[PDB]
Amino acid sequence: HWGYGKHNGPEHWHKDFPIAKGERQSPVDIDTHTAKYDPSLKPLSVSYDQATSLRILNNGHSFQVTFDDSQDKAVLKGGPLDGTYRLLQFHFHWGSLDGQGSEHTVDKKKYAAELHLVHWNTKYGDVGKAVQQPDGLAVLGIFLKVGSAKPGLQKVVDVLDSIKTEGKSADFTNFDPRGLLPESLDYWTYPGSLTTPPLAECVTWIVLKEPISVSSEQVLKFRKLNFNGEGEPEELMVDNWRPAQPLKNRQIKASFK
Ligand SMILES: COc1cc2c3c(ccc2cc1OS(N)(=O)=O)[C@@H]1CC[C@H](OS(N)(=O)=O)[C@@]1(C)C=C3
Ligand SMILES: [Zn+2]
Repeated sequence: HWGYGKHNGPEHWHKDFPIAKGERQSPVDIDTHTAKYDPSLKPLSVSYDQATSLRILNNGHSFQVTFDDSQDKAVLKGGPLDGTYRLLQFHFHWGSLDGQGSEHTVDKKKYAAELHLVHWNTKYGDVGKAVQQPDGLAVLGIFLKVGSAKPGLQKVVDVLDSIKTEGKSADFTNFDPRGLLPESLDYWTYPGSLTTPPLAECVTWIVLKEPISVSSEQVLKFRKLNFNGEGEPEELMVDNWRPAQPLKNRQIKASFK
């Protein structure tokens, strides 16, 4: 089964998922001098005041917080998007050292981690249908740098002991994802893919320019999770990021100058 190890990592994924070598794979390096400012792009509209978090889960490749997506409660609109996209989950990618961990890079700069807020287009009725469409998902990507602590992340950090190994989950209610956003919503956007199998080419990526800062003690606790299930040889969950893929026929747009 796929993973991030030497014998099952990203360089192997194309054997089971041949779309790994496709034309709109993610992540990419964002070349800030080649991205084009597009005045047609609109501000993002993030409406998370009514979000209902449900559960937090170690899925063996990351940890994720899931939300109730049965109604328009936490939605993303505007920017490059047509229509309304509902928040389903968020999860992170991070490194073994502070100089790596993000999936997207900016002028080849890697950040310590990257937060993905995954949303699906309500036109398609359920997330399984949306993954089959070129405009089915919108993922908001936020970089993490190491510095001052982020108070709104601490509730996540404190529960990670209870989901240390693959398949563990816990109730995780009343978590407000607004505490994870930077002050600015300036963004880059391009058409891309999921960065894990099945690598489907269904994602409008919206990558925020401004990182959030987290403390070294906060990111340390990510690195103590396990890829393995309980009672198996311990392997720390680190470096669960896919390296940058070829941009090919694509243009990255910026909402700012
Ligand atoms: C990082 O992993 C991501 C996985 C995503 C998935 C899905 C949607 C978004 C995902 C986003 C993921 O994050 S990431 N790194 O590209 O932003 C699936 C849609 C239907 C599918 O279910 S099925 N029956 O094929 O087992 C889902 C729920 C499975 C994975
Ligand atoms: Zn992700």
